[PDB]
Amino acid sequence: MHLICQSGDVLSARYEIVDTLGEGAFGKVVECIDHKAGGRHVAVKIVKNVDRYCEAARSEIQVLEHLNTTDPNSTFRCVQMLEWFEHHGHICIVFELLGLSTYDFIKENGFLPFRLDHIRKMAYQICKSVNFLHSNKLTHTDLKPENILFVQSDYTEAYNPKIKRDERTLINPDIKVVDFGSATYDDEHHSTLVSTRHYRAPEVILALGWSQPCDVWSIGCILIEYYLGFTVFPTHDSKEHLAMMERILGPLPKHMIQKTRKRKYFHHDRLDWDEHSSAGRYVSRACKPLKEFMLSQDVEHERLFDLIQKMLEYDPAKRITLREALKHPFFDLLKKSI
Ligand SMILES: CCOc1ccc2c(-c3ccnc(Nc4cc(OC)cc(C(F)(F)F)c4)n3)cnn2n1
Repeated sequence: MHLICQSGDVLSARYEIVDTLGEGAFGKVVECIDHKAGGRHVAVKIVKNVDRYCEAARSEIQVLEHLNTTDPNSTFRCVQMLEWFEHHGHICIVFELLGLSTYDFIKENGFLPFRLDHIRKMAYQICKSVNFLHSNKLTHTDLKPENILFVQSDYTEAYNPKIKRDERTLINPDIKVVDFGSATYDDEHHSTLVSTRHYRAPEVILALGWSQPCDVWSIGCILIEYYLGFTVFPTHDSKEHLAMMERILGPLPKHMIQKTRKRKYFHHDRLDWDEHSSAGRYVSRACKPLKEFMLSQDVEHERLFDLIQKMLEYDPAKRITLREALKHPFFDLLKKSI
């Protein structure tokens, strides 16, 4: 796909490529000048010409047509799709241009976490956006910091002596949600596997059936990452991930081990887990109870951790909904009267 385009090329007789914004297994996103919209800069996702990504792209176009007509002012912060077309047999989707992902920001900030005031604002907007999907019988299923994009990524920089780090701070942390190629309607077939290892809910790993609550799980994991700069589940292995969940959040509920067909993770009613193995020693060093990750015992940190704990409830029915999350005390500060 280096083959099919480059800087200076004009796509669909109107979109002049001026930059490549990023690349992925999924394809790439380029920045274009739209010569038929007064020179508006747009993002064009150019989809890898592979069955999986083609199918996801057609699905994304259908979901965004739905969300974007349902919410034409983008009150709920889903990215606006402008149109789509084909280029050398690749699907190309045109979006309003957004800045870099929250992942890429953290990376470019030397994996320093966001300060709590920005986490509060971003968390509220993510919950509100993803709650709009949940209001429209949709589950995103692949939420991650890479899929949350800043509207504008201008920042200030200052030495912080506390951590002896130069630190970037966004001027405006407003976000939009992207990547609707895995989004699943309530009445559609639910894939066995959904989500990216570090954000997968326990009911997904244990194949107990998933729906909107698996997005809540993902968002709790995203907020921990925002807070720390790193995932608290640093693994790609499902069984190790369960072992990390057990160290950070406590024992899996007996009713989830009882029901699961994923007997390969278990020995009787316990995780089939050797604490003394390489992976066992890594899990014991790397993981600890959730509240031990708090950087401050200040009440605003307790409030965030209270919300994260509710989002990381194992039972997906008990798990806080995003409608309830938007009412959580952590967001009181956002509701202080002007
Ligand atoms: C796994 C994630 O997949 C993505 C990722 C980004 C998108 C977009 C999008 C829509 C509007 N504006 C942008 N801007 C953008 C800006 C960047 O730096 C300034 C970097 C990137 C990137 F290429 F790395 F993704 C994108 N991206 C639409 N769909 N997706 N699907």
